[PDB]
Amino acid sequence: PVSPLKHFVLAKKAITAIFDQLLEFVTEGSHFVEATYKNPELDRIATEDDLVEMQGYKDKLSIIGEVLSRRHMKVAFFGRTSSGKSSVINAMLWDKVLPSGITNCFLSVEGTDGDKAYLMTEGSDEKKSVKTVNQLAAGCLVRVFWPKAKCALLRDDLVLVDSPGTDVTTELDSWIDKFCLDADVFVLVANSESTLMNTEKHFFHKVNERLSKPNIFILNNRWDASASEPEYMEDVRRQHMERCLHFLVEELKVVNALEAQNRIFFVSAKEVLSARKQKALAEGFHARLQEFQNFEQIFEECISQSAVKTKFEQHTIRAKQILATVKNIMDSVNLAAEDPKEIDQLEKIQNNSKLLRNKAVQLENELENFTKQFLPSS
Ligand SMILES: Nc1nc2c(ncn2[C@@H]2O[C@H](COP(=O)(O)OP(=O)(O)O)[C@@H](O)[C@H]2O)c(=O)[nH]1
Repeated sequence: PVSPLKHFVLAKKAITAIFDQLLEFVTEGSHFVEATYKNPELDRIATEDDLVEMQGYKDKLSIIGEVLSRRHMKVAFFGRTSSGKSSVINAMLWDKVLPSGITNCFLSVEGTDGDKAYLMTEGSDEKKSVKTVNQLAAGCLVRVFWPKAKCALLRDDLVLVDSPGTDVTTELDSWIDKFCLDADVFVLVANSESTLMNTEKHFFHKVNERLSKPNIFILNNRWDASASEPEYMEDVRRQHMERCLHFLVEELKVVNALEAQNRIFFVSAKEVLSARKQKALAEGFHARLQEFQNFEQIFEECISQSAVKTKFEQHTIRAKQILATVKNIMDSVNLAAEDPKEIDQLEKIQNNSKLLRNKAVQLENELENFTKQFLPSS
């Protein structure tokens, strides 16, 4: 019943809440070391470098919470010109959000809390209309926005990118790569009335090196075309599987023979879009639909968990470090303060420093709790 994308959205709210308290806490502590340092009748209870540190952490942490809020999961599709890239995309969003046929630039599909479908382009924030400007409009990206109220995936922080045929483009496999580098999952949409090409395999060889251990799915689309032929279907499947397994397991070495059974699917996007646009059959239609729904399930488990790790961990780590250093600073103020009536200013200094350090520990415990739920194995 429960979309595994929920995992990413929950992680996102935790780390955003934690960083909200971190900025609050470090602002509080920054005023304290400032007060202590600037107090004329104190010798060197808090130093100027104590203060430059805190202010630095202060300036950092605001913009950190400013980024994770915009953090989303990204899936990018590749394949030859009529393999069914946009159809797979439209099948996952239960609607014809993108049109088949052609263009030659990337198309992302985002969510809007807003209610009308629309389209933006590069360096212009004017909201052009969804599908009339579709035909018309060193890479090139146009961004489609569809109402989050019409698709769970877009509600749940997923962005889906369409790429131009890998057939028809070289200038290399490079601006493609710096459109992709954000991406948590790469889907190869292959035409199953055909055979896995080397122009498609080479692009993924590029991604394989430039990025460490990418998640890749192979969708053998158009599996209609091979329908009704139950034993012919079994033997064609075997050959596609043998070529796909080889690529993932022995060529890209990106996965082992077993988990690769969870990366290769035989699917008919057209059929799925139909039965889904339908909520107002050839042989094996339901079987096909179930395999597509298995892929979606497995894909969501994979992208949710992966994107939590590669988009939130290093901020978690960095926050632990910030908290560590600020404990050191509280520790040293408390210590310098232990070495008339000045005495009761220092003891009050000492009490507030301990207050602060125990706040640091409290926040440290939450970070550690976050890492337990969301970052195995802590
Ligand atoms: N028969 C059949 N046609 C399909 C299937 N998937 C896509 N198509 C058709 O193939 C053509 C090109 O598909 P499209 O989704 O635009 O592929 P793309 O251009 O690579 O994004 C369109 O006419 C689609 O309706 C399928 O599973 N079966």
